[PDB]
Amino acid sequence: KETAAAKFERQHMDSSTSAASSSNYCNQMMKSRNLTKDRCKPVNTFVHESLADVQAVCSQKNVACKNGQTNCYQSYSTMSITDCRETGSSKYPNCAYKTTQANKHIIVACEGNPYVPVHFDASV
Ligand SMILES: [Cl-]
Repeated sequence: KETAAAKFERQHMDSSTSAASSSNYCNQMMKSRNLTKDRCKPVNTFVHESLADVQAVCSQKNVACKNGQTNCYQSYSTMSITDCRETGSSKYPNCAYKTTQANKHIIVACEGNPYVPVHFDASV
């Protein structure tokens, strides 16, 4: 019974490093966050900012989510993030990922009391 908010943290927060420093980051991180247990999660973004900075996005620029709901928010500023996407050859359970480090806005869906990120929608 992971809360939605806890699952967001597990899948998307990496406040421990300022940036991915190697092309192996995603392989490493997708494994360790247990995102390849039953299947290779195809796409996943990690954010290298404080939890407070990411939660704060729920008070920033209100936008529509990909799914048409309107509980999404875009960060006013760029954030250090790392995009992880499964390579075309990748085959469970030898999950393999392309790592791309970047500085982009994040868009998250927020829910609850407290009103916190529960879904990563996109980076811009
Ligand atoms: Cl879910």
